[PDB]
Amino acid sequence: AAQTNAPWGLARISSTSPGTSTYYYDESAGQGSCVYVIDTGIEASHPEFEGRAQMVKTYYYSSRDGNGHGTHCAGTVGSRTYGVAKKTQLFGVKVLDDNGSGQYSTIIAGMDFVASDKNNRNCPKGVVASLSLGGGYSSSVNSAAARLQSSGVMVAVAAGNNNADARNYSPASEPSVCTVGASDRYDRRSSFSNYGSVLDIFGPGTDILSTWIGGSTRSISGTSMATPHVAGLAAYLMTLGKTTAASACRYIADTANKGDLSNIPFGTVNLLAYNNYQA
Repeated sequence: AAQTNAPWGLARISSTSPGTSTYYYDESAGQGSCVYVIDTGIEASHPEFEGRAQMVKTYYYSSRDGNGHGTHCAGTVGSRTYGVAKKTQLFGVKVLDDNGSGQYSTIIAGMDFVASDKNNRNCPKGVVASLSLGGGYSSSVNSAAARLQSSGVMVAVAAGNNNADARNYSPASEPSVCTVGASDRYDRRSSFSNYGSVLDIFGPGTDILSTWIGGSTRSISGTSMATPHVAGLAAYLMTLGKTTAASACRYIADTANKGDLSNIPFGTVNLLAYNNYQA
């Protein structure tokens, strides 16, 4: 399949070169996989989700995404126009309030919720969780992310937007989950992206167009935007049978475009998520 005039990040993940405009992908498109978006919620009624999104848990008064961030990330995972895995099922877990903030105890609870809830869902191709959030180092947050991964969920987390070493941020610094940095459309490390030995992979994160609340769309930047590219890519590859939740991060690293990014400090992987699609 081919999507012409796609958002640059979708085109980038199906190309060995920057600057293309078509997103090439297998038509299976993540069908049969499930991605939990642990964030501010998802506006599931957005036409771009085509009935494939639903809220499953909220830690606040409402399940509504009153912010937009979670809807944007979910759109990059799996919306029709803006998504990597255009046929995946999306499940929203609202751990962040409508200002985009949340307490670590609540974020931890949301991770434990997914580890258990997935046992109640039909997700024959496997389960992914996208965590576009983080704060300072916390062993408890890292442990919760490790538990979620251990339970059989492919966990992708944002590296953080501090232009600093991700070792000092959580869940970014948890070694057993997939820690995602951000790149721009010219194959530079995004100026805000964290880096360091704990990064596994980079994905498109600067100027990413996706869904927003009120049935709208907008372009925003962050490692929060790179993370759902990788989560969607994992779901897509799991549906194809190329990998499993336990091995998806290493498979994505194995098959990434290598050495194409600039402004990568020595000791940080130079690996950009790539679907290796061949027509």
